[PDB]
Amino acid sequence: DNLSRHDMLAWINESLQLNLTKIEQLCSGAAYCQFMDMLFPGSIALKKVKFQAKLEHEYIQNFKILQAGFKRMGVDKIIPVDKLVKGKFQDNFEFVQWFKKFFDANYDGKDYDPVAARQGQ
Repeated sequence: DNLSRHDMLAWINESLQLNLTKIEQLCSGAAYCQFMDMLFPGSIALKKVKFQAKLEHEYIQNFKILQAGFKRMGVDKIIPVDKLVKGKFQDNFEFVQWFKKFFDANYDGKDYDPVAARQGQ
């Protein structure tokens, strides 16, 4: 029941008001951090997230932040960070399919402004 890459990008971009053009760009970890903030406000150290990360060390730090949020919230998932940060399609697509299912199961209707969330950092 995997979404197409096109439908997945549309969901990400609309939900978070982002401008991704490639599934591979999820390698930065920033979108995942914002989704976790959206699901569980306060679970993520948003002040430390690099929203427009350009280099691997920045991606890794974003994923460290995500991992801490998962741990705090009792989410059972080892994130394959070492693979994801390389920006290849297969690993990133596999993880996003899982993540969307996770998000869909945990969404509880609370208002979130994803643009405001990126302001004032």
